[PDB]
Amino acid sequence: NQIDLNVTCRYAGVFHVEKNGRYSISRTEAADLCQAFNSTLPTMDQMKLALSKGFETCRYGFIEGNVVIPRIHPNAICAANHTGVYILVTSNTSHYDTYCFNASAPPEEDCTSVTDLPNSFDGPVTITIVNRDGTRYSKKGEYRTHQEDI
Ligand SMILES: C[C@@H]1CC(C)(C)C[C@H]1NCc1cc[nH]n1
Repeated sequence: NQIDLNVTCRYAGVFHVEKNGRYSISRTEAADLCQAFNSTLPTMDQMKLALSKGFETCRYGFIEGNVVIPRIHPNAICAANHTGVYILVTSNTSHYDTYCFNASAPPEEDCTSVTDLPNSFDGPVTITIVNRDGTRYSKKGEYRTHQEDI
């Protein structure tokens, strides 16, 4: 009973979370996961500001209302060379990574590591936060409030 959550730097409070190294989060699970980080799904305006401060990924993830990839530098294998907040338009499938927004984070780039899931609930799952630099924090808990996601 283990969940790995790989997290990124924050840019204007926005960050990316990938679960178990695969696209595996539903929209309901995404909202619960951001709530466990005392965060919310970013609005499109919050994501655009994060992009302007240096945020980009090569992964689809939920924001409020859409599934997107923020891109600064054109890359053929990330959002097909697009720049800006690329919005996924057509897909058969429902599981992606997520973005989260924490209003208390620094205004610009914050590339310090994340050392807690502060709003996780009591539960039996070993949840490990994994940073890009490999540093980890593990705790026993739960964050899902919908049964279809368990
Ligand atoms: C609860 C917040 C969620 C976060 C934005 C991922 C970080 C955390 N704030 C503490 C902190 C600041 C740098 N590392 N940890």
